[PDB]
Amino acid sequence: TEFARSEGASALASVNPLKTTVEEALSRGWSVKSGTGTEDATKKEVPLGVAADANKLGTIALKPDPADGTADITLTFTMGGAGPKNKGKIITLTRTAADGLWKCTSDQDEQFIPKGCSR
Repeated sequence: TEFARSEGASALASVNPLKTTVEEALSRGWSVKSGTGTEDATKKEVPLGVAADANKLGTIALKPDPADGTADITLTFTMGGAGPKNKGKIITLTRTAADGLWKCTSDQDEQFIPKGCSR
């Protein structure tokens, strides 16, 4: 009776908004850094603004950290808090630096991969 479908939707919903945060920083020539805090005008780094553990289904991570837009960026949701079907699975949002485009890939069982995401 585990909520495997809604778990995937909830995980994606915790990282999808961060794409906007990333694009806004890069549009100013600022970097993004993980975690919460204030914009650092010394290093020109914008925090993502979300705690790593905001969603108790798992953890949010940024690579590279910090990220300046000159290399591929990933936002991951690692589902360590999920039920048995999704525990240990990871949803990855990748921004390719060569084109500025985003894709969503997941290593979940294909039954549970959210809309817009591929293997």
